[PDB]
Amino acid sequence: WFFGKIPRAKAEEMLSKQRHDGAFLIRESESAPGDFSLSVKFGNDVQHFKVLRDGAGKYFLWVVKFNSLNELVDYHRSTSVSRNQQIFLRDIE
Amino acid sequence: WFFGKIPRAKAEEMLSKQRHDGAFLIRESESAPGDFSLSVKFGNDVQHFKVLRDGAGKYFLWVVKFNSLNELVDYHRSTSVSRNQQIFLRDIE
Repeated sequence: WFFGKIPRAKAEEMLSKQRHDGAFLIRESESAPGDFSLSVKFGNDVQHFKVLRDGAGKYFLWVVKFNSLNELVDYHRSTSVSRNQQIFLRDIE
Repeated sequence: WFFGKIPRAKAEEMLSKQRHDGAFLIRESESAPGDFSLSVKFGNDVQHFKVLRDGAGKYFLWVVKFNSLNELVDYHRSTSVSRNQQIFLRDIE
């Protein structure tokens, strides 16, 4: 799935002819040095997602973080508070 | 659900008597200044999760990040690459 530094338009060309939603490639972005981009076919067009990096060197596309404790709590009523177990928050009685 | 700076043991005391898995409170940690802890009843005991913060001031409990592009790609075969749409990666044919 890794296509090196192929032009963005060529990635769109290849993916547009793909039959299945989700057909994808990783390419090296012509924008900023050292960047990676994920191009994916979805429906009638091709979408591009920047591969992000953090200070530790890790990769990610998107992460969920919260502007308030209240939003963290409400989010974890339906997503587990633990990576290793399914634990969902319920109000104290 | 916010109980201020109540002792950890008192949080365990209250939550242990709760009937439902997921009963919870947020308290201010007696460990490091300005810290928050989430205490949750689950099964026979009470688990404690540090509320983490990032440089932007946001809160989170856990985030998913990757040590390699290969792990990012494989993870997003089953979790959407987009926060706003359900897009899952499929190999090119």
